[PDB]
Amino acid sequence: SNRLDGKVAIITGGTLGIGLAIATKFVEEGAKVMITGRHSDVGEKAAKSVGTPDQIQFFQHDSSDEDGWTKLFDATEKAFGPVSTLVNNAGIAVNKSVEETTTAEWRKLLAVNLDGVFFGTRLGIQRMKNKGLGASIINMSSIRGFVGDPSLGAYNASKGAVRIMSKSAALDCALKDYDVRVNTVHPGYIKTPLVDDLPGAEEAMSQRTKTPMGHIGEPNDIAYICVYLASNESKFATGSEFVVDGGYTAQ
Amino acid sequence: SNRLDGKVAIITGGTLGIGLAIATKFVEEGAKVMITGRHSDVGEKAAKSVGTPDQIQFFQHDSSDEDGWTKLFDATEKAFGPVSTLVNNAGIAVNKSVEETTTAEWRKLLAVNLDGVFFGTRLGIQRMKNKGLGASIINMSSIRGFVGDPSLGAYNASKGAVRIMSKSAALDCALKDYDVRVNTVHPGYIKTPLVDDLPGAEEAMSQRTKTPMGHIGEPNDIAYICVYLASNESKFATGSEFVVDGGYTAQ
Amino acid sequence: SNRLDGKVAIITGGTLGIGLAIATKFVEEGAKVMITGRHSDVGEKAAKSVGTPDQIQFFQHDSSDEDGWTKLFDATEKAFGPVSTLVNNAGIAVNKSVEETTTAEWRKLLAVNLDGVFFGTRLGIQRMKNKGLGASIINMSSIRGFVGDPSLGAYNASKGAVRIMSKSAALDCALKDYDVRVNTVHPGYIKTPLVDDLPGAEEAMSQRTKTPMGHIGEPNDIAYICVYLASNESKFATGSEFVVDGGYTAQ
Amino acid sequence: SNRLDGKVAIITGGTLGIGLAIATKFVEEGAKVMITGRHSDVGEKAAKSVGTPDQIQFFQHDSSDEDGWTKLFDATEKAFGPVSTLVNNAGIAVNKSVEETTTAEWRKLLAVNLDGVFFGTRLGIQRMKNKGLGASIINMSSIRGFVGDPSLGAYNASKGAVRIMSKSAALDCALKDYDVRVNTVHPGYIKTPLVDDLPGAEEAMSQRTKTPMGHIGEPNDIAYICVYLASNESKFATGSEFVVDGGYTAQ
Ligand SMILES: NC(=O)c1ccc[n+]([C@@H]2O[C@H](COP(=O)([O-])OP(=O)(O)OC[C@H]3O[C@@H](n4cnc5c(N)ncnc54)[C@H](OP(=O)(O)O)[C@@H]3O)[C@@H](O)[C@H]2O)c1
Ligand SMILES: NC(=O)c1ccc[n+]([C@@H]2O[C@H](COP(=O)([O-])OP(=O)(O)OC[C@H]3O[C@@H](n4cnc5c(N)ncnc54)[C@H](OP(=O)(O)O)[C@@H]3O)[C@@H](O)[C@H]2O)c1
Ligand SMILES: NC(=O)c1ccc[n+]([C@@H]2O[C@H](COP(=O)([O-])OP(=O)(O)OC[C@H]3O[C@@H](n4cnc5c(N)ncnc54)[C@H](OP(=O)(O)O)[C@@H]3O)[C@@H](O)[C@H]2O)c1
Ligand SMILES: NC(=O)c1ccc[n+]([C@@H]2O[C@H](COP(=O)([O-])OP(=O)(O)OC[C@H]3O[C@@H](n4cnc5c(N)ncnc54)[C@H](OP(=O)(O)O)[C@@H]3O)[C@@H](O)[C@H]2O)c1
Ligand SMILES: [Mg+2]
Ligand SMILES: [Mg+2]
Ligand SMILES: [Mg+2]
Ligand SMILES: [Mg+2]
Ligand SMILES: [Mg+2]
Ligand SMILES: [Mg+2]
Repeated sequence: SNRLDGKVAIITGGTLGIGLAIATKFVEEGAKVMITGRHSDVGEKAAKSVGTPDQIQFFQHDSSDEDGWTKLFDATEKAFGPVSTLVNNAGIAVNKSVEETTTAEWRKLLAVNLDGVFFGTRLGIQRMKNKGLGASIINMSSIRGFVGDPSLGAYNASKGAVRIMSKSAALDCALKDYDVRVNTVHPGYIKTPLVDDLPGAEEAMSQRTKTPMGHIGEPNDIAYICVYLASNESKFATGSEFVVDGGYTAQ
Repeated sequence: SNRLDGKVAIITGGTLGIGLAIATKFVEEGAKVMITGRHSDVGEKAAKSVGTPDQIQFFQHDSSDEDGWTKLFDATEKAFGPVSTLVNNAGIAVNKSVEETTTAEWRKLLAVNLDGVFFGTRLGIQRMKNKGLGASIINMSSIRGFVGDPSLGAYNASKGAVRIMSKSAALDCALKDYDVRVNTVHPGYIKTPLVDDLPGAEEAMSQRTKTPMGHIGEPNDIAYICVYLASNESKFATGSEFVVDGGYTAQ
Repeated sequence: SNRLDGKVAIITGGTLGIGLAIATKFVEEGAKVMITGRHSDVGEKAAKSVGTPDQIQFFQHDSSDEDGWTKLFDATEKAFGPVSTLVNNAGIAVNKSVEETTTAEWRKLLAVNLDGVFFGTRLGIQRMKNKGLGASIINMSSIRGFVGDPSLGAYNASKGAVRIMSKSAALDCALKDYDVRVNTVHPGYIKTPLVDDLPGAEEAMSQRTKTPMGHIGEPNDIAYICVYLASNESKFATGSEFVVDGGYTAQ
Repeated sequence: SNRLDGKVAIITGGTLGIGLAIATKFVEEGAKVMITGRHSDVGEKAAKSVGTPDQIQFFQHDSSDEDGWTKLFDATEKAFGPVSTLVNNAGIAVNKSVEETTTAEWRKLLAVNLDGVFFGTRLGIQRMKNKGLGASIINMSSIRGFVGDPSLGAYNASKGAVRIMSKSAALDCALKDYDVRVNTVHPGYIKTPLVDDLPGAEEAMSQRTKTPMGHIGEPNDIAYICVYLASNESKFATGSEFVVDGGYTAQ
């Protein structure tokens, strides 16, 4: 009930769905949280639904916006003190095969899913290192960082990139004794607001040829592995992939 | 502080080192625990050091002993009620290359590390399935289930076997709606009693070409990932590998 | 057309199906070959169908028979000179889940698929090392060395074991400059005699949720990757997995 | 000696080192080849060193140049007929950690290593599909598509991206019966011109803690696996990773 005592976390894309569940459990475990999203209506409502401004605040930011990343860390420091924990969770999908992906679609997806995670990881190392915070960078990296989907070409590229870039950062932080860990989390199919707006999506995802458990997960499934990775319980885990997917990748 | 409320766990090789830390944290999170080991002096002392017989007991058992597995589950049921959780942690190593492994060494190691995990996993599914327990089988499966060591030939064989056999069991339990999950845990180098009896072992393991963090882990590092996997927090995780290795396999 | 010039190969389970195709292409690329199998009627016919006794011979041997392995290498040396190449291809399956596998089934499958590959790999290193042969041990290791099948529990165990044991042997041979490489080959579904005797098997295997190419492979698909790995073309490849599966593991 | 009979191949970065060896072996196996590079002095010399214009030509092209990709395929078609084979081999490295990578460095590396491979793969599918060519796209994807290097942050990102994007493309081509395969090749350390210009690089790469064989590979090591993947010998291989690394990733 205080597994994140003293932690100060930034969670990108934290105003709905998976990111909001992470933020909710982080606050319940004692962390101070800054959540981001592009829309202030959603974000301010989300923060107030979780706790007081002494526990959680919202910062408007598109994770592809490099300059905004500096302002986000500045604001979080001023509200809560030194940032210890970063969850790079914001991401988008293009439902196109590699063959049918336009270059504009390619660049837009990579700006959020890859450039954004790079900007956050790079800045996080610079701001977290050598502060004795037990710092942890958690990069959201999908079953699509492991297995292809014929209709998710650019998404697959971005998730494979985050999977292995995170190992580079993990190693550099470990070898330099920075007291920063970097790991990736790989959700299978999760019942999100988006999933609920796509007719038939959940049923298709629950077929046993896709998810062997025969149903999809919920946002708290991803929140709990993120609590583990943000806490000092996982102080020896770095450079590794944590898969929570109902068996999807085991077959 | 009650993340394992109501759980009933068997932990093989639970009387020292990693297994004892798992048992200790399991009891602290509300589980009832039966620990095993071959030696009753060690085992009875270990159980009493953790809690009362209402919380934790010892059962003398070599995990290669197929008939003893039945007696172990029987005893645990009689002490604590239906078993929900099994940690197959007992294991041995032969420090021989494949080239230099005698067949007697091969069969002895496989009897503990592979037959034993098979016996426990098979029996666990039979006894746990369809009871609404949120059941979880946690198979200890090493960095040596991922990367070879020239001087651990039979050990590598056994850990690779446990890694993939566990996925078969995970899938069968998921597809049949048994309410049993099966996952593997892959420690890097951990400061155990054995490590402390080998002069120079810890220093060699801490070299950056081996463990990038520059130091080895502690038994509680493995206990905490086991708490996560035994708890209902991980109810969507099955068929997956959880690596806690200080960066060993990331490079 | 002489990619295996001067090589001397043992291929276990070489009298039908995949093993026979490997032997056929090996002979066509200039290797001398000893094929094994349990039945002399099949084996003598198979050898004569491929070439003369100066090119290929049959040796009756169950790969679980440890003492027979010595006799097999002796016979191959006497026929053809020093063995350079070993393909551990003999294997069996039990169509049982982990839950439903009897211990007799478990031990029988491991005797062929795991003990047998260990016996051949161990002996191969001892006999091949330090002879300047460009020696290569090719261990047949399945898509089931990567992904679980709920009805192939013991098979999954054996293939995971061969996958990682082979890396141990690869590393030891490389670090000791033995001039022996060890790699694994991982077929997807292949149209074998066995497949043709199971009604409906090929159609089930060709479903896109199983093999994305929509059809299964043929024995020559596995023969060609084995030629590459046995030849000096692959002199820098060791400790690695070579997957030929129509896309099975990519999704 | 005619394993690529009738094939028409584009090899990016084909004027030196690994790419030139691929082109050389491709021509020796009967393929017609268009090699690319940025510098015409190098490229025209390279082509003429391998064969006549009826066998091999050079096309000046930076693989980050999207519009040039169309012109490259057009020119290759006019010289040799329909393209069957694409090797995306051009790539660059920044020797910076994630922490120390400037955004300009990030974008420059991704433009070549990731955008370029995407442009070539996308165009290759569009131009190769449904032509009965036995088409094959071979994406060069490094040991750094598997394991991190603390000083290769952007490179790791790009190689992880190519690793998994290639599986998406493989699956789409297989499920749509396009007669196009897509696979990745993962060299370890190879003695290239670049390696020879870095004092001490080869010795560092040959340390057993890096390459267990105790020496690095040569360009023909990568050419031979590319011949296999471009030939119809590998007609059942798609969506998979082919590692040729002297044991680097096995430990
Ligand atoms: N027509 C179709 O076929 C189709 C298919 C799929 C989806 N959709 C549309 O997609 C909508 C949802 O898309 P969404 O991306 O907004 O999903 P979302 O579920 O809102 O995204 C999850 C979280 O990430 C945040 N986020 C998204 N992009 C971000 C960025 N660049 N930087 C930082 N945080 C970011 C979101 O807040 P913010 O959104 O406030 O930034 C939210 O907090 C649906 O409501 C629907 O209209 C349409
Ligand atoms: N001379 C050398 O070079 C060398 C090198 C390494 C180790 N050693 C010896 O190895 C000893 C430790 O070996 P160990 O295997 O007993 O280690 P351990 O550290 O005692 O094993 C960890 C846990 O597993 C249990 N366990 C071990 N084998 C088991 C089995 N078959 N079934 C169930 N539980 C099992 C152990 O209890 P139980 O042990 O009570 O069963 C303990 O609870 C050292 O004290 C030392 O004497 C010698
Ligand atoms: N009733 C059913 O539901 C069912 C289902 C599946 C299969 N089956 C039966 O299985 C038969 C085929 O089984 P099989 O294992 O003989 O397949 P196989 O296709 O003959 O095996 C492939 C190759 O491996 C060899 N081999 C097999 N076991 C070996 C061992 N222990 N050591 C060395 N080489 C070995 C085989 O020769 P040798 O066989 O001569 O040793 C052959 O050269 C079918 O003909 C059918 O009767 C029945
Ligand atoms: N000072 C230092 O510390 C340091 C360190 C490392 C390297 N270097 C410099 O790096 C030079 C080599 O770099 P390099 O990238 O030219 O290596 P390279 O060895 O020439 O590259 C391999 C192949 O890829 C081609 N290629 C490179 N970039 C390409 C692109 N964007 N599109 C298509 N093909 C491409 C190359 O031809 P083209 O090059 O003709 O395009 C060649 O065919 C050295 O000669 C040295 O001057 C300096
Ligand atoms: Mg939104
Ligand atoms: Mg799969
Ligand atoms: Mg002991
Ligand atoms: Mg037979
Ligand atoms: Mg150059
Ligand atoms: Mg490694």
